[PDB]
Amino acid sequence: MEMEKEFEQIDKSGSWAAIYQDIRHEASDFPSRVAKLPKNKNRNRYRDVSPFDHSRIKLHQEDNDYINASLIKMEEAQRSYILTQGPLPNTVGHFWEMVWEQKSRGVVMLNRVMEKGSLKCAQYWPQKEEKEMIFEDTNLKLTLISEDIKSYYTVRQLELENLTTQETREILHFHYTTWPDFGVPESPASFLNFLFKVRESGSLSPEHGPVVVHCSAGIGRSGTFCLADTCLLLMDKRKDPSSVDIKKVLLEMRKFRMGLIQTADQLRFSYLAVIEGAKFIM
Ligand SMILES: c1cnc(Oc2ccc(-c3cc[nH]n3)cc2)nc1
Repeated sequence: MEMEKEFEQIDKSGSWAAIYQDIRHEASDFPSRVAKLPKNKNRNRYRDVSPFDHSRIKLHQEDNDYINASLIKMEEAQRSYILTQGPLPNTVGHFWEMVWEQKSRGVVMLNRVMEKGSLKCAQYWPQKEEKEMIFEDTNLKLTLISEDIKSYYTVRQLELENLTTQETREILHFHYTTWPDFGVPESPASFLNFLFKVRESGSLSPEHGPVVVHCSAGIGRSGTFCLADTCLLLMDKRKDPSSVDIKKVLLEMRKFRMGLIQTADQLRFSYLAVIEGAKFIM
């Protein structure tokens, strides 16, 4: 079926939970043996969110190459993404090592450091220009260059220096700061505006490594971001845009990382965002 009228049909019939459970039943199951090794327990935020072995990002290190991160490669759309968990106190150095090694330009953050009165990820970037951060385990330095605070999000320019080689690179940090503590946003308009800002920066483009996108677990809000981006790109590429099937795209993405889209409300919100974004395109 088309998207906008499939949508009304699920609203009127109140069957979003049944649609979402079908997805969960059909989703791929692949091994995640490296994630579950005992030496990697303190590298995982949640015991039930792990990268598949076949798509995990490897750190370029001979001691321990593990990080909870997955490469989502979308072949028809010609977009790739790295989805990862919010860094832990003992993995902040690994996080920036990955950014360096994978040649990423942009980092997309979809959570606040504290939500619901608990810590959802580490404070892994500097807050003041004059107070830079040094990660000694991976030999990197990170400096805040500038910061632009808007009503729904904040953009930061960062400098990442590899202290072994004295090379430097400019990283863009795109921080969506207004996703509610419970549920999903009432309108997709600010989330779509945010996506377009990321696009406009070049951070999604083939001349760079894959964007790094995270929330707390790196599957819910993160899955919403890449699912919408990919669907909109396909609607621009194809002769028949009504042939884009959001459930089929989601299942393709779940071949690369488990659990993408965590609730039926996130599924419905993803539909809404794609429907509204297609118009604005023309
Ligand atoms: C340079 C300096 N310090 C570090 O390590 C840590 C950084 C932040 C936290 C933290 C505290 C509450 N939320 N996040 C923990 C450890 N890494 C590089």
